[PDB]
Amino acid sequence: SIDPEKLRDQLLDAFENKQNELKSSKAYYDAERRPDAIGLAVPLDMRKYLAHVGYPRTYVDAIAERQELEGFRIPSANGEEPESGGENDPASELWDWWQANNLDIEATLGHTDALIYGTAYITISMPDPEVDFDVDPEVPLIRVEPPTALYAEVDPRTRKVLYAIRAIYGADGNEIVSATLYLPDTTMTWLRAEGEWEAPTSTPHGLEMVPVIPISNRTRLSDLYGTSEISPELRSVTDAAAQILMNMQGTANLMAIPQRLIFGAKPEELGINAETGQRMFDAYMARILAFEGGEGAHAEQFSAAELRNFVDALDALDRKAASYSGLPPQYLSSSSDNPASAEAIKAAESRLVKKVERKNKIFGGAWEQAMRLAYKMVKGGDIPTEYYRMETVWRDPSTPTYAAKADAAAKLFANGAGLIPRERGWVDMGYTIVEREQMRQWLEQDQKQG
Amino acid sequence: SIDPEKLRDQLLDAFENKQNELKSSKAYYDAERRPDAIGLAVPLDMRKYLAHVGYPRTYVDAIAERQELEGFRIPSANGEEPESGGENDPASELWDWWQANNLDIEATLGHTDALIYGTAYITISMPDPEVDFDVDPEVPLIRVEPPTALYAEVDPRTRKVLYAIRAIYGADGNEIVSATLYLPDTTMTWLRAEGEWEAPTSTPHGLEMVPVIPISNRTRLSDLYGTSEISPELRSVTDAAAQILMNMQGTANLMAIPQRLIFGAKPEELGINAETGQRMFDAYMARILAFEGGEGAHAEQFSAAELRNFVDALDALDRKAASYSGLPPQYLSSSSDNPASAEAIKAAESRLVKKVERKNKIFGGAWEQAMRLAYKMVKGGDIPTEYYRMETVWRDPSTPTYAAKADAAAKLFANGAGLIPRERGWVDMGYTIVEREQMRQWLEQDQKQG
Repeated sequence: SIDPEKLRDQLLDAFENKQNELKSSKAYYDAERRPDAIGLAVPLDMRKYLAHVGYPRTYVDAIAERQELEGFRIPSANGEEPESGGENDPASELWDWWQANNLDIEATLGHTDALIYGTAYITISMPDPEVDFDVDPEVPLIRVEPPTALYAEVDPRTRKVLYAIRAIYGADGNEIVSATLYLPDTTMTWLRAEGEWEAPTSTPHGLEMVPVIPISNRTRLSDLYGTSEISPELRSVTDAAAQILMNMQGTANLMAIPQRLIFGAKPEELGINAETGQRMFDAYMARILAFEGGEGAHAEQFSAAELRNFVDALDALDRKAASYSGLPPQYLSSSSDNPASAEAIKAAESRLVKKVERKNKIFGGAWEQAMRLAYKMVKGGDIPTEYYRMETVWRDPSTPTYAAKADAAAKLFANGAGLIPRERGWVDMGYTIVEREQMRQWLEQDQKQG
Repeated sequence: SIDPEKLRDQLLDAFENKQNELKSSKAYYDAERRPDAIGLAVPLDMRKYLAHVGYPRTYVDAIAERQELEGFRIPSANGEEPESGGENDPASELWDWWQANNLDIEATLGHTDALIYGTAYITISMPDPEVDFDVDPEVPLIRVEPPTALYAEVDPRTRKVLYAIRAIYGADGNEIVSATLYLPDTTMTWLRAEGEWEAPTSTPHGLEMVPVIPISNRTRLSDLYGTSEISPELRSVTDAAAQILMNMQGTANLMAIPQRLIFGAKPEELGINAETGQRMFDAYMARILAFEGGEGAHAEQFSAAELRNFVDALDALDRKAASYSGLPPQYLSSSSDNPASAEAIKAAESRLVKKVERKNKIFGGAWEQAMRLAYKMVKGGDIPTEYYRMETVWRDPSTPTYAAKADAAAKLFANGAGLIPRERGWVDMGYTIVEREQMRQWLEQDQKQG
């Protein structure tokens, strides 16, 4: 119905309006100047010496470091045969496209934008040799694109995308040097700045749906568009701690030392120079100053401020930042304690592990959906019914304690007489789908040795 | 389209514009003087005694020295799919070029500058023996160059380099000795023979793409181009700690001792030499001074400054430097504990280890491109479709704890009756791609000898 020329112009307006929200979350992950971070006690000329607090970056890194996809799996046809070669396992096609795109860089990279901004988009397409030279022509060209360069409109009635715009600025400026529109029928692209456009380079595609899938950091039902992981709790302790670091630093300049005073001595009796208000005197160690009586003069001093009075509040905000984030206490350094044993580690990181397992559960939904669109685009025919029941398989988020699992798996398997089959011991040791498959071949070769 | 003789001068202007930014990040790693590091309480003449803080250098080195590439892995042709054929293969040719170029030396330098500045560049060509180089003429000349010497302009639409300029300076006089331009179908080079350029020498190439690959430190997708590893968190803590060290040192020179005063005594009564304002007295141990003074005459003193008032702020900033960097608390000397089990090491290193594993895939994604362009440079034909699916294999960045792995891999293998094939036990023990092949030969000799 609506003209693509008019859809482009309204979607670029909506995309530009979103950039007023995203600049807020960016300014916590990159420590840009926040008015609320400036410590109030330091005088106006010293306020150029900003302090910065790394809690938001530390929290988003400590999630995104743990997330890694290790395969897909799909229910087999009747007869239950789990894998095959020559005539391939259908899940190994999806992993071939994952490797051929380098999504093992781009997805784990784009998951940080999904945590920072609350959303990021997966774009599905076929390659064409007019644009690029270093992709396999048989493989669907899948990319991840951030909300600072793509926008999509979602129908709250049915949760699908209606249409989306991908809009890219040039030369570190604000010239919108290209824009692309996605529709259920088609996509169009323009190749110069706004008010100066080329003709729309355009193509059809075979889907009933827009080839843009949102990865979204949704935490509940409601929450339809996803929400930033850097929560108001973690923002408010980051801003609070930055003020304490500025006031402590300001105190270390003006006031972490006594101020010495003399009362009753006349400036001309001390020999103060009239033009400058100063008297120089030699100040090597053990000199004794001797003064005239000054009509009952005496010396006294203002106290130093004790900097511990700020540090014993900084250690309280390092208990809050740990408590809100659920990181291990040694990540914030909230105390001088470290896990002594494998069970002490699994205890200490239990919050961060269950946080990451829930992020793997949520972001896995976007990746299986993007793989269904990629199959439906490449293979052209309607989707085989088992692809509606596929699973993403992810690495165990916990720290890789090897020896504690090695003696456990050896006790369970007991040289083949034990409780579990061989390949169960391999997945309990945490070997990936591609490593387990490779070990079936080395094991078959070892069964020929003597 | 554009004249190369004019394109050179446009890119040399853009390169010297970039050099104005890079020196900001360099000043923190080289520990050069910064205005923000100068502690404000120190008197103007005494401010020459700069204190330099090593957190940025400690962080960037602790990341860069944990990385090491150990081979390239390419998926083998279907139906017989080993790690190697006992013969020349895709993994071995790319590793032979890696060794023949000494990239196992020079990539560790390139990864340091890629962390300091946020980028470096990998360049590819065939060697020209007319230059009298000491290199094997059969291998491609693959070599890395820093952003202080090579600059490349990049396409926002598909992220490829359009063109790049390399410029070489003779001395701190900032005169260019040579410039080199890389274009999609040729290189070109000029020498500044006497104040001005000689006529250029071109060299064409068979690639559709510029033979310069940016190895860049992209932490997030909304970084369209790579950013410095020395984050604003670490800059602001490095400068904060330098001000405390300056003020503490000036306090030790001026106030770590009390200042001694006498009031109500005439200078001429004490016998001050009026020409110099001073009086020597014998200051040997236990002698008692006696004064006539009775005009309310008394001794008194200003206190010392407590130097620990600053040290109590130094260790607070060291806990922030540890918290923002994610190094083991040992590296900032900040813990009272020190880990003493192989499990407690895996606990304390965990946030450094998974930060290095994040860099390994981000930099690995650039090294595979340099190897695909090098293959197309040497073999001339378009690349075999398996090379789009290659993986860089990196040595594990954790502290190695050999005995705790030998106790585990031996129990899993159980003299061949156990859970895993022999070569998996070698991969888990951490023997590299090259060491595993050498062991297959020793194992055959041991098996033949009996």
